[PDB]
Parts: sequence; structure tokens; C-alpha cells
Amino acid sequence: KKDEHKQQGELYMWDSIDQKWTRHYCAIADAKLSFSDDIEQTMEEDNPLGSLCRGILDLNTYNVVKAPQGKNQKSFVFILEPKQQGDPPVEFATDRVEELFEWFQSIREITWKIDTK
Repeated sequence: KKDEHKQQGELYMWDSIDQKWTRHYCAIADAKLSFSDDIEQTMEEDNPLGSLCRGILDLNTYNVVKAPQGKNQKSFVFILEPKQQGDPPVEFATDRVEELFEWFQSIREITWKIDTK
């Protein structure tokens, strides 16, 4: 028995702004991943726009790499490496082994693997 369904939830991304791990509302649609701004750890100084889609990963020009021993107070981290030209990388992390293999395997399902013919 198997059932396909959109993978949506929360994730963590390295924030050099405050050098810490905040909570972001992620959601994969079609072949892209959109993460929203802090939903509780908001650092709005003057309460800017905020909006919903703070950023999206085309997942068509990146590379996933399982970072060992995690990064920055982490033990399990994954880094995205753009393939466009000279774009910056992005670090991700979780608090469980299941959430890690679940969210990161999906990100890889679009980047690490690409079926086009």
C-alpha cells in the first residue's frame, strides 16, 4: 500500500543574521520549496512587509549534501549548493532522524534526482 501527497510542514535554516536556528514554514509545491518568515521567532525591528513566501528554491539548480556532525550546535545538517553560477549556499537542520530523512530525501528527490526525457 502506498499513497502520494504533498510534503508540507516546518523546517530550520541557518540564520547568520542572529547566528541561530529559527522556525520556518516550509512547503514543497510541484518541484520547488517555499519557506516563510519566522512564525514565532520574528525579529521584526520595525515590522516590515513580511509576506508569506520569503524565499523559494527552484530545486532545478542546486545540490544536496549531508553535512556530518551537523553545523552550528547541530548534529544533522544538509547544505544546498546552487548550480546557476555564483549563488550562495543554504544550510538546513532538524530535531529528529525521521524529519531529517523525510524532508531532506524530498529535497533530493527533486535536486539529487532529475528525470527528463
